[PDB]
Amino acid sequence: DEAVIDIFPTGQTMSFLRLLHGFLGTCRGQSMHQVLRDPCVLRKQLLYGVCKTLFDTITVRRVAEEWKLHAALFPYRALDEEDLEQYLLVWSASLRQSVQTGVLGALRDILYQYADNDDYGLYVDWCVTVGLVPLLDVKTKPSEAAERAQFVRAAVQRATETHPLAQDLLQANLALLLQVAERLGAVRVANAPEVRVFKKVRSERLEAQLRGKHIRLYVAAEPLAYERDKLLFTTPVAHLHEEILRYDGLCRHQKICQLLNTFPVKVVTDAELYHLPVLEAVRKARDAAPFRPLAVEDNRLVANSFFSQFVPGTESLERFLTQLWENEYFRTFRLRRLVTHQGAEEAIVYSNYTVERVTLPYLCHILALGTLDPVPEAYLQLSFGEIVAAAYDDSKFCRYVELICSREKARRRQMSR
Amino acid sequence: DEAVIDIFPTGQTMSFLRLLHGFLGTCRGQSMHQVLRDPCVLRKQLLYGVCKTLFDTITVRRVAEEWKLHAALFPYRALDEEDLEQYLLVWSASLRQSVQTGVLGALRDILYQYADNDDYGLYVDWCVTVGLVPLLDVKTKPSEAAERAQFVRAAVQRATETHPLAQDLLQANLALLLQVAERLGAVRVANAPEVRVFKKVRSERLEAQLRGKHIRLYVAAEPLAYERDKLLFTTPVAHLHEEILRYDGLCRHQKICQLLNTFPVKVVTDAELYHLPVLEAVRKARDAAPFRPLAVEDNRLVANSFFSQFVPGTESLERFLTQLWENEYFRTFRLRRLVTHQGAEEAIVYSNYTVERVTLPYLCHILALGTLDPVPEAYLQLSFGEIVAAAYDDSKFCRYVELICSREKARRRQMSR
Amino acid sequence: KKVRSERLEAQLRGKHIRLYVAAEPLAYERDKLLFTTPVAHLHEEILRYDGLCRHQKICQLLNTFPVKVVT
Repeated sequence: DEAVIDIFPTGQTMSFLRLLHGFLGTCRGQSMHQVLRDPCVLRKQLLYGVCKTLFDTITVRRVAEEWKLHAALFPYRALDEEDLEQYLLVWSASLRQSVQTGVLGALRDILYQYADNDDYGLYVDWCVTVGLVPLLDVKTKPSEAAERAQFVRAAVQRATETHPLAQDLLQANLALLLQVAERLGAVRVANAPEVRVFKKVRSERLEAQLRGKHIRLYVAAEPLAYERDKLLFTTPVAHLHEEILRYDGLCRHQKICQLLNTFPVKVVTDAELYHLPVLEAVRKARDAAPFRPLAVEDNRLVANSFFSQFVPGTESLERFLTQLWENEYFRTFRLRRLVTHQGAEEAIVYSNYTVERVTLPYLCHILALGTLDPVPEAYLQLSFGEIVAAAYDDSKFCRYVELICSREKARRRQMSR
Repeated sequence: DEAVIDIFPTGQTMSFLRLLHGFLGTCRGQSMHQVLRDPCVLRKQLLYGVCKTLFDTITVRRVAEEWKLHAALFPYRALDEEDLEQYLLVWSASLRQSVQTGVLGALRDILYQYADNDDYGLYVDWCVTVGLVPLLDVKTKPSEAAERAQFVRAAVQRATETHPLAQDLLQANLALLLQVAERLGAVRVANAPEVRVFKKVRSERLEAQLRGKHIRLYVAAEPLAYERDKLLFTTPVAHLHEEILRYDGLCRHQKICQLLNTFPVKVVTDAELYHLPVLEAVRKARDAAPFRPLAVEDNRLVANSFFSQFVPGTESLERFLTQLWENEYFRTFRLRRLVTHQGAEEAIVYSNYTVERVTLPYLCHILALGTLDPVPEAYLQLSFGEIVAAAYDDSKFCRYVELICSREKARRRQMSR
Repeated sequence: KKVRSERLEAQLRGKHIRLYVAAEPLAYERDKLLFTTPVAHLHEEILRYDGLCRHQKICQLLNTFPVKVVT
């Protein structure tokens, strides 16, 4: 038996998941936590990384090789003035859109079948309120690897039917595809009851265990510890814990005092109410909250009374706490507010510092990070499908279609002149 | 036994890390401390330093040497009008992009594997609240140096695969890479309980010891000391300690006076409420906060009463303290406020004076400072990957690509004319 | 939610059926488990608003008469 200071199952910390999901208190600033826990930015950045590693491979050779088949496939190019200048652009658009829908359908299938893990939507909570995440590594029989390796072939058959030329990149990088698929379904966020995490005091090598079994864990922001043996956190949400405690105390206090003096006079010594007419309501309300006096006996020392009627003003410190929440979440991750002219809070989105602080640590512990790349920020706002049309636009893929365009127009301009 | 005046484990200073992380005091100002303890600016500045030291080395010779391989690799350049003017730019962009992704992936791997130390966050706390930092120098066996020297090769193999020419810079500067990697994991921020720092009175050579063992420490702003044996600090946070302590006293005072006059009348002589309807709630409210009189016996001297109902106005001095926090942190570190037109507090970021005050002292005591260079302020806002593209754009790397493309176009313009 | 094997299921009238999950809620020593859905973030506030609505109605319906006397 060893003495070890614990962090998880106490009121200060188990209350954190209650408040951050608003079990006991909330305000107008809680929605920015909701826009922080978007699970779709995970699949967006993930597909951006895998397609950036996909498209950049065979840009230099395969375009001139697959020019040959579509040369005979489109019988054209009689005159150099009007046919050549217009045919190359629509052929280039055709090839890029066909490989685009191919990779889009294959990636949408292999995501939507087994990337609905919704674990990031707890991972950002553990990153934001304790500065570390408990997480389990579920292991299975290697027959499930054969299940996924079978499934990816019928997945890429939808791209095979769409495009013959798109399948050549996928048959090259199927190892990377099955790698990110297996590492995708390998690790969870450990939402299981009676978990316990702690800090070992004699060697500062704090560890996570689940149900008596020691597990792996990640640390992003370790909290500071001193002679106060309950240690203090550097995490963002603990910077505003006591303020929402004050707001919740004021909320309950306001409620319990406004339900205290409902009756009009004091001396000392169910939507049914709307439906029925007022002549039964005056009978039922007068009998409903009964008049009750209040008295304690005291002989030859009589009462001298005073009286107070007030409710606490919730709106002032409500606005104060919402402004504090908004300022806090804006400073700790630099959330942008793109609006129109004279527009107020149209849309709030992840920005450049934000994805580096939260998303790339997720892919760091996922250990798929060795190939991928963080997404541009306006690229994050764009569609699930339109994103790849800009992703290879960033790549040298259509930039080499520019080079084969210049080569074909030069080879035919010398043919004319 | 010697008498030595201590600074660390007293109420004025143990209170400091509690108030700065908001265990007691809080307002809209604490978020600017959160934007000051952002640890990613450390990794951005250090990667900027190592890539600026990287890219300027072999600018003058290797570009003309590696022109030779991509001359035969791209069969082109038949006509001088359209082929030369367009091919050279995309070749230059391809080369800079490929070496960029190579150094980016290698640096991201060697960062994300062992630069999640998050020590900078506490380092800026000790710089801001006591003007000096305690820190330990952990030393291990040299087998860990061999582990890192093994790990960097498999790290730069990811750059070796994508680009052959990028490995030649890394094999030249691998000593610098292992140096900054070893000095990266060399020192910590001393987050261990029961440490003690003090000032020796007879010899003014103030020192830090950890658990009976004397250690090294850094001093940035030593506090002034006089015949008052408790000494006064010149640090920024002690300039406004008493005001947030006043705010905390007023907050607790407001809470305790608001929770005192809850009952409507006075004489002299947990969401349980919301769910349940009002008719049992009015039963539970009167029994919940019971009426209590107050009485002291006094014969032939009777009571003559008075009454006060007031709450303290928290919002006025709250706004005062937030403006205090805002202009205080603005003047001590010249933080910029870039916004849009009619824009209020979009983003706050380090400027040129701020990094010189807080970051380069960190790299000074790191002792990797002899080869690096501070980052421009607008460069700090940019992406984790986009930063290197402007980093060698500042360098003469692509500036010599301008010289070699002018040389190629001159050598072929003389070939034509 | 089946407690020993975390493989929560849907049954209809004694017959087990299929179901979909999009956002699974977090579960702990509190055997009533807490939800991460958008609407549960604002359950208590609209419940407070309804308590205030009913309370306003019942206090307005209480002091309708212009004069009140005691005895």
